[PDB]
Amino acid sequence: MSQATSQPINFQVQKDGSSEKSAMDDYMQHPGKVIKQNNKYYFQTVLNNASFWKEYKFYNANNQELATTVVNDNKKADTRTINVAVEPGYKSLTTKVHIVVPQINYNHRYTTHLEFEKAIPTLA
Ligand code: HEM
Repeated sequence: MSQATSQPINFQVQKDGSSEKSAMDDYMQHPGKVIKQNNKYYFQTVLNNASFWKEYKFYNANNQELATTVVNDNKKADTRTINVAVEPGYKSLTTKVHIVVPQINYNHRYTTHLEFEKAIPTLA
């Protein structure tokens, strides 16, 4: 027996070292989703142009690692739905991404910070 609850949560990805919107925000669907499944919380988000996202790690503001799983690597849509393990009360994630766009020889590693519109809630 398991139980799951979800609700939308919006967010903005911002540039390393500022609050300016990052280019990364344009490559993710909005809003995302908070899921609670058997008293574990996840932030679920969808990566657009998924083939460009070669690596993506998430951390909390204290540098703890946040396990990231892939729900659906949708090759037909070129999207990727991922779950990031979070805790209620988190307000922002640090992300470290490796983006590769082979046809323009673009191969970059970035740090950004993903700011939730409001802290991750407790769900019933
Ligand atoms: C998954 C796709 C992509 C992601 C996640 C992404 C993310 C980023 C990030 C995080 C930065 C650092 C500045 C910022 O935070 O906004 C950046 C820089 C940049 N990227 Fe990308 N990008 C993507 C695709 C592309 C593509 C397809 C191009 C085409 C050229 C591109 C061109 C650039 C340019 C021009 C900059 C800034 C260079 C400068 O500051 O002078 N990016 N990108």
